[PDB]
Amino acid sequence: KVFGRCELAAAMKRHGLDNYRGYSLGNWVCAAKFESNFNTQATNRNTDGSTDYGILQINSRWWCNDGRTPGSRNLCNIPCSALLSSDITASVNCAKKIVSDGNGMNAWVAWRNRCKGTDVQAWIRGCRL
Ligand SMILES: [Cl-]
Ligand SMILES: [Cl-]
Ligand code: NA
Repeated sequence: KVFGRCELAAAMKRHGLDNYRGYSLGNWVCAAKFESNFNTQATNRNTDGSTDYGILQINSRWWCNDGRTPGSRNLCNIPCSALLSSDITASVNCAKKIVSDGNGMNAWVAWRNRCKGTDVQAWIRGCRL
């Protein structure tokens, strides 16, 4: 599924990300925009052989099982495929674990490089929330 901007902001709010670990809703929408262009089916192979999955590009190196990332962990206790669903539950629940683990949203490279320090409220501007 390719979410619209305000559509995703509303879904993310319903799924409990607004101000989760102190990160306002616009931080999460901005992260999704630059990680996946709001496409739940986005996958990208990293040069180490791990793959990033879903709207927040969660990496099989640590967070999910795809059966083809030797030596990796599955800290969210899910198949990576769960992260590709139209239903954002598994991505959201895993992201909540990630953002809680010490480094905050810096875990998302696109967030650090393209969202951090910017006017992230523009991403939810005008949305019915
Ligand atoms: Cl694996
Ligand atoms: Cl933080
Ligand atoms: Na893994």
